[PDB]
Amino acid sequence: RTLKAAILGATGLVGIEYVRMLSNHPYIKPAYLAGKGSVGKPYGEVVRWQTVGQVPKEIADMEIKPTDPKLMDDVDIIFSPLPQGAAGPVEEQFAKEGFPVISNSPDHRFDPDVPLLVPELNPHTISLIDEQRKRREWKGFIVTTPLCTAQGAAIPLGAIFKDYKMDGAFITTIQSLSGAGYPGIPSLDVVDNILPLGDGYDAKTIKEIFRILSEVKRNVDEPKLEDVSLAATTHRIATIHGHYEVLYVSFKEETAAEKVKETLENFRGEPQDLKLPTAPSKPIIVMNEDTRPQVYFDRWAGDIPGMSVVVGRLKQVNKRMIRLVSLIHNTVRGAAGGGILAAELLVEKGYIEK
Amino acid sequence: RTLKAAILGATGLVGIEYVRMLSNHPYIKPAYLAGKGSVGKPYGEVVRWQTVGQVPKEIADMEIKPTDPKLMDDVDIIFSPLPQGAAGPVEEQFAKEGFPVISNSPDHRFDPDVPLLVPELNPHTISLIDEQRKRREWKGFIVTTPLCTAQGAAIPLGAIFKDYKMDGAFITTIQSLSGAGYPGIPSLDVVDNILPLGDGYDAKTIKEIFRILSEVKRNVDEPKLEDVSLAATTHRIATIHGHYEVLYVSFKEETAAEKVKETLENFRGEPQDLKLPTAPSKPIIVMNEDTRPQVYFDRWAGDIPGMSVVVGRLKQVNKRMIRLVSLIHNTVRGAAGGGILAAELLVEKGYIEK
Amino acid sequence: RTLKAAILGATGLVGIEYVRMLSNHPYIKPAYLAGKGSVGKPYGEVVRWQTVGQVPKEIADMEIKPTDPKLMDDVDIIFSPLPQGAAGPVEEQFAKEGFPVISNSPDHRFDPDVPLLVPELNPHTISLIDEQRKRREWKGFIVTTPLCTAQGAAIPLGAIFKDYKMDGAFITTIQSLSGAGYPGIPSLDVVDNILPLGDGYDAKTIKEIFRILSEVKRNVDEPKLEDVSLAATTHRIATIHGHYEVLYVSFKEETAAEKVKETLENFRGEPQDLKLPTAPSKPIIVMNEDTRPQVYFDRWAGDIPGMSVVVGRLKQVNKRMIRLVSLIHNTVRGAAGGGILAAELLVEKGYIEK
Amino acid sequence: RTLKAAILGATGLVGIEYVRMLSNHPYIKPAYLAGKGSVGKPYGEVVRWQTVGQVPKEIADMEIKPTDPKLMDDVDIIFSPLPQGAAGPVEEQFAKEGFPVISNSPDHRFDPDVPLLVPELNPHTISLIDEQRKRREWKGFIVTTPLCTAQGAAIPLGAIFKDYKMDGAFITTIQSLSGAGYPGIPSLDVVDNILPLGDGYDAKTIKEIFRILSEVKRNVDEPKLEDVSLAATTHRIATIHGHYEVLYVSFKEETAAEKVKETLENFRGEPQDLKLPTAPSKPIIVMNEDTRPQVYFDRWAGDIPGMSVVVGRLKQVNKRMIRLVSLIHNTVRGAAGGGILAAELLVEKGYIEK
Ligand SMILES: CC(C)(COP(=O)(O)OP(=O)(O)OC[C@H]1O[C@@H](n2cnc3c(N)ncnc32)[C@H](O)[C@@H]1OP(=O)(O)O)[C@@H](O)C(=O)NCCC(=O)NCCS
Ligand SMILES: CC(C)(COP(=O)(O)OP(=O)(O)OC[C@H]1O[C@@H](n2cnc3c(N)ncnc32)[C@H](O)[C@@H]1OP(=O)(O)O)[C@@H](O)C(=O)NCCC(=O)NCCS
Ligand SMILES: CC(C)(COP(=O)(O)OP(=O)(O)OC[C@H]1O[C@@H](n2cnc3c(N)ncnc32)[C@H](O)[C@@H]1OP(=O)(O)O)[C@@H](O)C(=O)NCCC(=O)NCCS
Ligand SMILES: CC(C)(COP(=O)(O)OP(=O)(O)OC[C@H]1O[C@@H](n2cnc3c(N)ncnc32)[C@H](O)[C@@H]1OP(=O)(O)O)[C@@H](O)C(=O)NCCC(=O)NCCS
Ligand SMILES: [Mg+2]
Ligand SMILES: [Mg+2]
Ligand SMILES: [Mg+2]
Ligand SMILES: [Mg+2]
Repeated sequence: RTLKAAILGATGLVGIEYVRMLSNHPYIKPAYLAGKGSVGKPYGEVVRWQTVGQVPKEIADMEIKPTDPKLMDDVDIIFSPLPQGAAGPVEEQFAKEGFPVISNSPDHRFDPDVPLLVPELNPHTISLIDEQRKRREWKGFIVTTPLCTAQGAAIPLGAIFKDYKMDGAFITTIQSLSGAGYPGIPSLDVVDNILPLGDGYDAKTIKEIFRILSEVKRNVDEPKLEDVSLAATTHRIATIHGHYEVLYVSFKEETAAEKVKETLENFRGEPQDLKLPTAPSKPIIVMNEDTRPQVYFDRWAGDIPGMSVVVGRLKQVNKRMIRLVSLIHNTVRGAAGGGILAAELLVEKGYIEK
Repeated sequence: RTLKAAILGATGLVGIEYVRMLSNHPYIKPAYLAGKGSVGKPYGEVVRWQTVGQVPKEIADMEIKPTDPKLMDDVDIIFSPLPQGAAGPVEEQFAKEGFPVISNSPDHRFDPDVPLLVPELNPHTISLIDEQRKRREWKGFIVTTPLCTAQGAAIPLGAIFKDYKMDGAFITTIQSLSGAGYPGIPSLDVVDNILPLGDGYDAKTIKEIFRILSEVKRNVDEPKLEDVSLAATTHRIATIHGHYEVLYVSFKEETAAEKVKETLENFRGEPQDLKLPTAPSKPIIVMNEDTRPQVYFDRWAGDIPGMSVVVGRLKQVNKRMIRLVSLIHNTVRGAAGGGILAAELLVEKGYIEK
Repeated sequence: RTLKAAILGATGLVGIEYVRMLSNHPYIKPAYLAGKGSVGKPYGEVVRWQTVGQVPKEIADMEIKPTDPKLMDDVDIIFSPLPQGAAGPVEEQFAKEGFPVISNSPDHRFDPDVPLLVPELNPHTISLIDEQRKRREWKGFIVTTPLCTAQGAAIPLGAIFKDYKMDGAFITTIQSLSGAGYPGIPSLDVVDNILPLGDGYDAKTIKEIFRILSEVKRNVDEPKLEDVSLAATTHRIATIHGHYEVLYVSFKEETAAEKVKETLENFRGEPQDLKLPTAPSKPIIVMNEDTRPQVYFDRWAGDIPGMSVVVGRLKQVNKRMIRLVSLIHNTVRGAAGGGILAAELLVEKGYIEK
Repeated sequence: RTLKAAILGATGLVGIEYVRMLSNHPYIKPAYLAGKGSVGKPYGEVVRWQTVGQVPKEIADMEIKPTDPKLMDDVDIIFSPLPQGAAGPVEEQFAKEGFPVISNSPDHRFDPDVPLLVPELNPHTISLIDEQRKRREWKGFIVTTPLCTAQGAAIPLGAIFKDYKMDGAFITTIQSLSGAGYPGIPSLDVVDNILPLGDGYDAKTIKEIFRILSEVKRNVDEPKLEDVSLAATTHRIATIHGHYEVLYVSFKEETAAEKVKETLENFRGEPQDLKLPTAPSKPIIVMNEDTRPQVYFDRWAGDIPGMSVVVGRLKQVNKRMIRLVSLIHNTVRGAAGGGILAAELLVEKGYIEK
C-alpha cells in the first residue's frame, strides 16, 4: 500500500526536491535513487543539497543506482527530470517496460498523446494516456509537467482565461539560476549583470503556455485561442530559487482588476477538491502589499511550501488591461512538486495502481 | 572663456560623474566641489569613487566647500543633484542669486515654467526659462533632467511617438542600486532577492514620461496623448550601474517592428546637429543579438561612454504591438551626462553666458 | 510546567530566531513579543522573516508590545538582543525588577560579576550570578553570550586550549550580512567588493575570545593565557547567514594535527551531558573534504540545526602550527540558539525557577 | 621601431588585458589575435570584454587566426595565457620555431632553465635563458610569470624577505571569478556562499611563492629559505577581478611593523629604475585607513592601473609577528600586465631584439 518511486537524476537540483518531499510523503516512498556519473556511491556523498534543511538521514546512505529499466522490477513510479535530448529515449524505454513515467523534461511535452499537465488546470487531459497506450502499444505511460517558467504565467493566466475574454499577455521574467542545473549558469554571467535567454527560450515559454491554455475547460467562449496574443522576454539573475514574472494582461471588453483578483483568490481545482497530499489549499495566493511578493520571502509560501504561485500587484492599467506579477518556486511547483501532485492525481484516477 | 561649474553633492554618486566628465570637458571646468557633512576636508579623502578609473589627481586635493550662494561669486554654472525635499529650496536660492541651475533632483520637475529636459527630445522647452524669469522675478534659472528610469523608456518612446500612432507602453524595469545613493538599498534587500519599488515609484515614472512625451514635436497627430496608456512595474536588483527596461509597445494601426527599428537607429536631435561635446553621435544604439544588451557589457556604449540608450530585441509581437528592451547608464545619461548635455545646449542657445 | 519568555527586539534578525526556535521548544514559550518602533501592530505584518520556513501561525497575529518591565509580571525569562548603548540600561532595569535576562548585546559583556557564556566552554561562570545579585542589589540577573564572530573562533580554540600548549591564533573572518541588522550593511559595500570592518572590530573580537579562554578549565597549564597571542582581521561579504573563519593556530611544542582533529570531533560539555533540548549532540562537527565547510551548505548542520560550529580543513602547517577553518551560524549558535541553551542551563542549575 | 606581438588565447579573460594594454603601448603592437574555437571570425563579435572600457576600434574587426607558428613569421613576440596541459607543448613549439614566448600558463613554471618571473623581484633569473637555448636546442625561449594568487603574496613577502629575518607567512586568500575563465566558476558556487579551492590549490600557491623567494637577492641571510614556513588557504567569492589576501607574517626576531611598512612603501626594482612603460611607479602602494584596500575601489590603483599590489592594515600582532592584507589585480599585474612588463625587461636586456 506504499508505492515505491525511483527518482532519475536523484542528485540534481530537481531530484533533490523529489527526495526532500517524498521522504515525507504518506504513501509514495523515495525508494530507488537513480544516477549515472556516480552509480555505486552513497547519495549523501555526491549530492548538492542546494535546498532547505538537510539530506534525510535514511536517504544519506543509499547507493546511487543505474538508470536501467530491467533492474527496477520492485519499482512502481518513475519520476524523470533528465536533460533534454537524453530524457525522451529513456522515458520511452521505461513506458515500454510497463512503468508509469512522470517527466519534468521537455522531450515529450508536445507529443499529442502525452499530457502536459498542470493538475489544477487541465486534469482531464490525463485521459490521453488511453490513446497513447493504444498508439504506442506499451503498458506503461508518460506524463510531462510544463516548464517551470511557463507554469509561473500559465497558472494565473489559466485561471483568468477560464472566466474572462483575455485576448493577450505580455510577460517579462526574471528567473533564478537553479533552473539551469549545475554547472548551469557561469557566475560571470550574473554577477553585476542580467542575462537574457534569447528568442528560442522566449518562443518555447509562449508555446507551452498556449498548449496549456488550449486545454483549459472555459466558462466563456471568446476570444478564440488563435486570436490570443502571447509574448515573453526572459532573463536570469543571481537568485537561487524562485522565478519572478511581470504580466500585462489584456482583454476584449472592459474588465476590472478587482474582479480578476477575486477569481484568482478563489481559484481551486480537482487537486483541492480531492484533497491530494501535495495539493496546496490555495494554489494561487494573492498578496496585497505594493512591494510583494519578493523572491526570497514568498517562494516557500502556502500550506504545502513552494506549491503555491504567489501573485501580487493587481492593478488596473486601462479598462482593458491590467498588470500583476506572479512568483513560482521553480523546482517545487515548477518541477518536482508539480510532478508529485501529478502522480497523486493519477493514483486517485486509477491510472497508477495502489 | 572656460566656464566654472560648482557641483553640489560633489561626493555623491551622481556628483562623481559630474566630476569625472567635467574634468575632461573642453570649456566647463569642475571648479567648486560643494558638500555639507564634510565641508573643510579634501575631496579625495571623503569621496566614494564607485565609478570607472580614479579620482582625477587635480581634483583629489580640493577642499569640499559650503553650499552657500553668497560665496560663489566666481561660479558660472550650478549642477544640483541634491536629495528630494532639500533640493527645491536650495535650487531656488541659487536662481534668485543669478545662477543658471541644472538640477537632477525631482523637486522642480513639474513646475510648469521649469523645463524637464531631454536635449534630444524637447529642446524647445528651454524657452520656458523666459516665462520663469518673469513669473519668479529672478535673474538666474532652473532646468531639471528627468528621472534616470523615466529617460530609459522616454527616449526610445519619444523617438517612437514622434513618428507612429503609439497608443500604449507597458514597461518593466530592473534597476541597479547606485540610483538610490549610499547607504541607499540595504544589502539584505537584494542579495538572492528582487526588491520591487511600489506604486509611488511606478506612478512617478509614468508621470515624468507623460510630460516628456507631451512636449515631443510630432510628425503624426494620432492618438492624442490623453488616450495613450502607460504603465510601469519597477524593481531594483544587485547591479551597480545600468537600468534594464523591457517595453511592450502598442499602436492604433498596424506597425512593423522593422520600421520602428530604422527610426530608432537613425534617431538624432539638435545635440547631434550642433555637435555639443557631450552629445553621443547615436543617442540611441540598436543591437541585433537576441542576448543583448546586457547591463554589464553595454552600459558604457557610445562615442561618449554611458550617454547612449542601448535598445535591443526589437521583435514583432502582433500587427499592433512590438517588444524591445532598452538599457540606460543611470548616472551618466540618466543624471550627470544628461545635465552636462543640457548645460552645453543652454550655452549654445545663449542662456548661459560664455 | 511552562516558562513564559519575553523576546526583546523580537522583529529583528536575532529576535526571529528566538521566535522560530522557541515556537518548537518543550518548555520555554515565546509569550511576549517586545518592540518599540512598531508597538501595537501584529508581529506578522511587521517582521522581516529572513530565516528558514514561515512565521509560526501562532506568532503572526500576536500584537507587538512595549519594552516595559512593569507590564510583564506573568513573564519568566527575558531575552535581550538590543543594539549597543540602548541594551545596557534596559537590561539593568529588567534585572532590577526581578527578571533573569539573557542578553546577546555587548553592553555588559565585560562587567566582572556578569557571565560571558558559551555553555559548552565556561559553564561554571554562571555562579558569578550570586555576587552579582548582592553587589547590584537585585533579585534578577544578567548573563550575556559573546559576539557571534568571537564564538566562531573561541569554541574550537576553547576545545584546543583545554588540552594543548596553544600559544597563539591568527584568524581571518568572512562574515555574513545578518549580523549587522537591517538596514545594516549598504548593498554597494559588498556587491563585487569585500568590506573590512577595521581595527575596533578586530580588537573587540580578540578581546571577547580572551575573556572566554580565561575561563576554560584546562587539563594543562602551559602556556599562561597572558602569554597567548590572538589576532583577527575581520570582513563581511554578501552571504546572508554564517561567518566563515580561517585559523592558524600556534603551539609551544610539537603538536599533531591528527590529535587536535580528534580532540575537536570528541568535544562535549555540560549541555551535551545534561541533554538540554537545544544542545546539539556534537557542538563541533568536523568535516574531512578539502572543499568544506561551505557557508551555504553547512551552516544549518547538527541535530539542532545552526547550533554546531562546523570545522574543516585541519592540517599540519609545520610541527608547531596547524590550520583550520570554522563556520558558525551567527544568529542561531552566535546569538538566539546560544541564549536559549544558556537559559536551559540556568534552569537545570536552578538559577531560573518555576 | 615597432615590435609585433601575437596574443594566444586572445578572446579569453587574460587575453583581453593584452589587447587592452597593448593597444596603448608605445612599441609592442597587438598585431596577431590568435585562437582555436573561433578561428575566422572577427574578434569583436566573439570576445567577452569583461574589462574596463570598450574593445579598441582597431582590434574589433581583426580576424581571429590559427595558433600556428609557421604563419607568424612577421611576429616578434608571442604571449601565451593558454590553459594547463595544452600550453606546455604549444609554448615549446613556438620557442623551437625561434620565438620569445612569455607565458602566463603553469606548464613550464618549474622547469629549472625557465624563469618564473616577477620583474620587480627576481629580474636576474632572465639569464636562465642562455643555458635554456643550449640545452633545449632552440633559438626562441620561454619565460613564465607566476600564478596571480602567488604574486599577490610574493610581491610583499619578497620585499619583506629581502630585508627582514622572515620565518613564515600564513595566508588567507579571497579570490575573484575571472581567474577561472569562462564558463569557469558555476554561479551556484558563489551566490550566498564562499568556495574553498582545496589542498591542491593551496599547495601550488605556496610552491610558486617558494620558488620566487628562493630567487630574491637578500641583504640579510637569516633564516635559511628551507626553514621558512608558508601556508595558504584559498577561496573564491563573487567579485569580478582582484584577489584579496590576509597575511600573518612571522620573524625570527623582534621586528617593528612601522619599519616593514616603510620598507613596503619604499619598494622599487629594475622596472622602476629602467622606467619600462608598464612599470608602475610604486609597485607596492601602502594604504593607511583601517578599512582599505577594498577590492572594488583599489584594484585599478597605480599610475599604470592594475599593476600595483596595494597593501593595507599593517600592524603589530606581537613582537615577532605582524599582519597585513594585499590586493592584486589578477589579470593585469597577476597575468597580462606582468607578461608585458617581462617583455619590456627582456627588450631592455637585449633578450628580444628588433
Ligand atoms: C534538472 C536539471 C536542472 C539538471 O540539473 P543538474 O542539477 O545539472 O542534474 P545533472 O545533469 O547534474 O545530474 C543529476 C544526475 O542525473 C544523471 N544524468 C545525467 N544524464 C543522464 C542520463 N542520460 N541518464 C541517466 N542519468 C543522467 C547525472 O549523472 C547525475 O547523476 P549521478 O548522481 O550519477 O552523478 C536539468 O536536468 C534540466 O534542465 N532538466 C529538464 C527539467 C527542467 O526543466 N529543469 C529545470 C527546472 S526549474
Ligand atoms: C544622488 C543621490 C543618488 C544621493 O547620492 P548619495 O551618493 O547618497 O549623496 P549624498 O546624500 O551622500 O551626499 C553627497 C554630498 O551632498 C551633501 N548633501 C546632502 N544634503 C545636502 C543639502 N541639503 N545641502 C547640501 N548638500 C547636501 C552631503 O552631505 C554629501 O556631502 P559631503 O561630501 O559634504 O560629505 C540622491 O541625492 C538622490 O536620490 N538625488 C536626486 C537625483 C536622482 O534622481 N538621483 C538618482 C540618479 S540615478
Ligand atoms: C539584531 C541586530 C543585528 C539589529 O537587527 P535589526 O533587525 O536591525 O534590529 P532592530 O533595529 O530592527 O531591532 C528591532 C526591534 O527592536 C526594537 N528596538 C530598537 N531599539 C530598541 C530599544 N532601545 N528598546 C526597545 N526596543 C528597541 C525596534 O524598534 C524594532 O522593534 P519593532 O518590531 O517595534 O519595530 C542589532 O539589534 C544588534 O546588533 N544587536 C546586538 C545583538 C547581536 O546579537 N548582534 C550580532 C548578531 S550575529
Ligand atoms: C585565461 C583563462 C583564465 C581561461 O579563460 P577563458 O576566458 O576561459 O579562456 P578560453 O578557454 O576561453 O581561451 C580562449 C581562447 O583561447 C583558445 N584556446 C583554448 N585552448 C587552446 C589551444 N590548445 N590552442 C590554441 N588556443 C586555445 C580558445 O578556443 C579561445 O579561442 P577563440 O577566440 O578561437 O574562441 C585560462 O585559459 C587559464 O586558466 N589560463 C592559464 C593562465 C592564467 O593566467 N590563469 C589565471 C589568470 S588570473
Ligand atoms: Mg549537471
Ligand atoms: Mg547618502
Ligand atoms: Mg534595525
Ligand atoms: Mg573558456
